[PDB]
Amino acid sequence: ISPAQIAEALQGRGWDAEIVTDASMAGQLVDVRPEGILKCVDGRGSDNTRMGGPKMPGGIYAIAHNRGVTSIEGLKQITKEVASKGHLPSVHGDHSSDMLGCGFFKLWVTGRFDDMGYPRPQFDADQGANAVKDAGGIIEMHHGSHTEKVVYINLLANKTLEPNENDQRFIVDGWAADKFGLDVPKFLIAAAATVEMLGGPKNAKIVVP
Ligand SMILES: [Zn+2]
Repeated sequence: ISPAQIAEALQGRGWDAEIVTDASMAGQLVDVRPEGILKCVDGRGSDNTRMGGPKMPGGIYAIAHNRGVTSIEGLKQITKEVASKGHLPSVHGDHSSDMLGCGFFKLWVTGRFDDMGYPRPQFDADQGANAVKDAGGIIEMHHGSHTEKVVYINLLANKTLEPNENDQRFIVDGWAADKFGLDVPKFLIAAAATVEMLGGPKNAKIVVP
């Protein structure tokens, strides 16, 4: 899927979409390091000590959700997969709703993706986090409130954008979906629906190489 195709797809959902250069984001883009956690698109600050990891809705849940994997066993299998693929697997909560502090997982466990054909997780948020941690994953915990002003869809292979709690944004590493053999158009539609359903800004900036 091309940058123009992504923008066209988002606009079809009523979004504003702009394609931007990687140079315009110089000073913000960082190379991905395998020690970093593959974590959520959430724009808030947190207790993460493993920067440089890719961003996907709900952390590793984006992979389970895209593949329709709903069992705890399937979840542990994806955790190990991610860990064997050069990234530390993670899922998260926050200090306002504990494990329901991840907007993506909450939407998923409450069935907001029902109409898009997704099956529901066969576990609750605490059970999911225990399984990921048991499979060797990292449980992140965010702090503060959501103030994301824009969504960045980064297409630069092996690069990512980091959270800025004082000038928040949602970050989606579109190229990381490819890496995991996901249905990318499907993965991006789900990321857009997540922002939409969380009442976030339907304004995307697509970063291209
Ligand atoms: Zn989240």
